[PDB]
Amino acid sequence: DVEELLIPKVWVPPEDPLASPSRLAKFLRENGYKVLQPRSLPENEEYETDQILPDLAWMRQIGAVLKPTLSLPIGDQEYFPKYYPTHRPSKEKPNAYPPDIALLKQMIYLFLQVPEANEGLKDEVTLLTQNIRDKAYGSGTYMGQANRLVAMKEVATGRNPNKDPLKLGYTFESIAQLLDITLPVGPPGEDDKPWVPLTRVPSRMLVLTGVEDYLPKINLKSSSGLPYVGRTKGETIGEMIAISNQFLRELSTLLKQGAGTKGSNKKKLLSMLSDYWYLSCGLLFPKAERYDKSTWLTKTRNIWSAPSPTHLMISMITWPVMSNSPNNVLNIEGCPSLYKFNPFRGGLNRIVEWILAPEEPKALVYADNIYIVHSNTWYSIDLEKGEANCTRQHMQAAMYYILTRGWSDNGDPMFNQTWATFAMNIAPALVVDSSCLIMNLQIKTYGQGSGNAATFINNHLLSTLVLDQWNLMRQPRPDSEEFKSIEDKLGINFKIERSIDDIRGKLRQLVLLAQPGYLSGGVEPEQSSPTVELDLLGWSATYSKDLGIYVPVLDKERLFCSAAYPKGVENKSLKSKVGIEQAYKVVRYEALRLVGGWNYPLLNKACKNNAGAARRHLEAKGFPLDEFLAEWSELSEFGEAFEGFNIKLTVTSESLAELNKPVPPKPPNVNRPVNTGGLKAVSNALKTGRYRNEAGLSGLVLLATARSRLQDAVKAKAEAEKLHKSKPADWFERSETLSDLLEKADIASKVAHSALVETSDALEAVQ
Repeated sequence: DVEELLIPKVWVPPEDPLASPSRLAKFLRENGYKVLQPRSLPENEEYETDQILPDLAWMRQIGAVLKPTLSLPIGDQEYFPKYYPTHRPSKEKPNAYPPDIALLKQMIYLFLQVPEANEGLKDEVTLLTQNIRDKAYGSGTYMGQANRLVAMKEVATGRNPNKDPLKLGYTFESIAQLLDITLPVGPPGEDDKPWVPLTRVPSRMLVLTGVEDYLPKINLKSSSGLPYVGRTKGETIGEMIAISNQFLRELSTLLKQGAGTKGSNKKKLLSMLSDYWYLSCGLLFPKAERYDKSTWLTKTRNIWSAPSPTHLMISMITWPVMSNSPNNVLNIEGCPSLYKFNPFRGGLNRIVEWILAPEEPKALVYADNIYIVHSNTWYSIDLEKGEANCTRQHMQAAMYYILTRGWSDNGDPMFNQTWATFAMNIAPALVVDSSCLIMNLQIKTYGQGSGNAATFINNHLLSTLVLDQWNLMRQPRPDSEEFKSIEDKLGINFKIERSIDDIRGKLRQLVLLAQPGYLSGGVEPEQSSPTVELDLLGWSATYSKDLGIYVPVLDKERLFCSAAYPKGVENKSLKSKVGIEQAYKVVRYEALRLVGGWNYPLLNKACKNNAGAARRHLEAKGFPLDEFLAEWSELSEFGEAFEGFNIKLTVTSESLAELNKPVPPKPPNVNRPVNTGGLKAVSNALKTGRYRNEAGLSGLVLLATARSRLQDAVKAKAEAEKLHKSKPADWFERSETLSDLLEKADIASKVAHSALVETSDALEAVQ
């Protein structure tokens, strides 16, 4: 037979068959994937900072890491850009991210010390093992990325091709009134201060008084992207700002001229977009996760690393609005959103209480996830490669929404026409159905790019549509022929990831069968306390006897899958305060417990022991552990859930109860009056075809900008303005009304070649 081991041998990854661009080129062409005709980009050249950004010069001598001299894509000579991502591990280097053998051995050890039997304990060893066998953590393979690319093309154009929602009866506004429920939005900013709108360039987002930061913050470690392949966002802060200025300043210039001379500016404008083509192209970053070994060459998740200039600008539209809008099911009646939901602090109990309430059918939404309860069954729905289902217009509808009820006070627009054109006609062309750079090949991107600029909102909209159509055919059961045919109408794919039958029952019985543990007695668990595996944003439910409520345990399969292959540290930082690693381990094992390990006897104890081991080790070695664990959230792969809490990594009986103590939800912030009705109402009321333009002036302003020529943007606001005046209430009528005034002023774009289609072609000039 086959040689079988307790501690499985080192895995030697397969040889990656698409190692070089010559083979990768063949693969895509062979699979009917579009390869673009390679655009070229000016070489980057040294420029004094006290010139291009004169307002942010003193901010060096007193993030803000500035650079005495910037580097801008303005060179005399040109190049074709390359991006060659490292795939850890490989044949040549198989030890990059090893499995947690020490955790396994320890669990096995701790199991053997148990006097007799118990399969429930052994089941932990079995599971943790089966993972180390079946899975491998790493970057995957080009074969894997490329195969995932074709996978997405086959979603977006193959079985059930994507659909323009505007051609399906939906409209900027009808979608916007849907999003009104599923994603409530306030005025931009956070907790100080307010009132700065989209009437100034990125440079001006750092105002002096008596220095305030209004620049949408982003992590200074990720890949910068075009035009600076091989550099980080922190090494290119000033360059990211400078390029954005140049781009926006040049746009206002060409918009503030318009026609004048036979609209010969059209050629100057399609020139400017072709100049800035690199904004439309993002690096194909192979996402490092725990992959199945068998599908090591067939499935690798792709990240679309958007050009930091595109990012800065797209996020300027969304980030200040989305950030200070924490409105969800937890604080608005009828709201189905889970945005900014956090299960600790009382969070999970409330959704579990929401499920238990007799009302049904009901839905819950977060980006590409739809949770539905129907006929007493929990349903976990995802969209097939959410992000590939997105059309260019799906986003411009979302971009509409954010502006109309995020950057508008009571109907009045608070944004330039420059920004209005960028958001409605430019941004979505840069980001959806655009392009990516894998190796030296410039290949098409199908739909939206996974984890690029403003990805959450567009997916959220996509689900909002699925839900809408769900409401229209009288809320069918997710696994019925009817709920499936929703994808045939909308051109959005979705599978049922998981379904729990008799959901209310099983949740109730969690209270009866709760075994003693950290949150049910204040004792180290001898036996695994039962849970309902909701996978609610990756969380499962268990009842704490000590707290008298449901508390979150990280999904069983996610937990062990993580425990098996711990992530890496990327940059070694060579810090070395004797412990770098040892200390990290502490974080590894304590965080594992904290999320959910605390509820799995062996895994808990095993993690505790190994944590204590490293802790005892570093105490003697001298290392200042306490100071290292200050900002631990930033270090662990689970930190995001523990952010804003400033909580010590201890995992005692207290800390789990203090982490889980019910604290009244944060008060809602809604721009317009708060809707207490629900999505069922809005869906039906909207099918009659009669709905009031709740966006006021701004709505019409954007309706014109989209429906007319790119250059005639200032004329489009002027027209719509005159329109708003003439009244003598409904949107379908007002729509045609304004439209006529676009044909009357002869600035309306000719059918099937909208400004969006014009700016998209202009982004791939080649010649």
